[PDB]
Amino acid sequence: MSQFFYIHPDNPQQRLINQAVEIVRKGGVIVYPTDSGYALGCKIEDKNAMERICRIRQLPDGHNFTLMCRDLSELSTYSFVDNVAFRLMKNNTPGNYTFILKGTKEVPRRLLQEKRKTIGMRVPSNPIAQALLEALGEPMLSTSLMLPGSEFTESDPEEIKDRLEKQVDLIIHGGYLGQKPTTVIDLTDDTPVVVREGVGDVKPFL
Repeated sequence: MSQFFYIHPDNPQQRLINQAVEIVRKGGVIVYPTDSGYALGCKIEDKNAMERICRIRQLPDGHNFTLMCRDLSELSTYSFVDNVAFRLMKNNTPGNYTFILKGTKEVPRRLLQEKRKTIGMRVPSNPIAQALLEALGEPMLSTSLMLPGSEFTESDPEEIKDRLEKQVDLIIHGGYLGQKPTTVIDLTDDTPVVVREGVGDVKPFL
């Protein structure tokens, strides 16, 4: 059965953050809070964990994975960022957005979209997610946690426990969040395209 941690969302207990990260380092799959709903996460190096997340997320065709990054610098290490993308993201981070970009060699081939070689880059703004990333030291392979065919993300940690405690290794209770997912912007070909309208304002990208 999945472990269940109650972590203060404003001032996360380092002890629990560290334990969560150790679970991730050992190849575990966790559910953690972000500024835009709950998300699934695991280390980028574990293929088995990736597969488990794919099934839980029911990742559709051509749908990108997400790399949860500490900041723009880390994002720029794992994806190819040109002038257009840099200027747009520097003024629209952190939180509320997932940016589709081409992944660099830092990213395992299996995590890149088969045809476009892309992956979603996302910098969370909430304390718990930031603490997890700081402790991990690198991006976390992730996906938003949402029900099949739903346009909404799961936001109730107790509901999440009831639904996935038999399928994940850790669930971090970080409060009751919003159910609106991130706004997804594809920044490739220097032509911003709105893939999904979520929390983030689409206007800066047109």
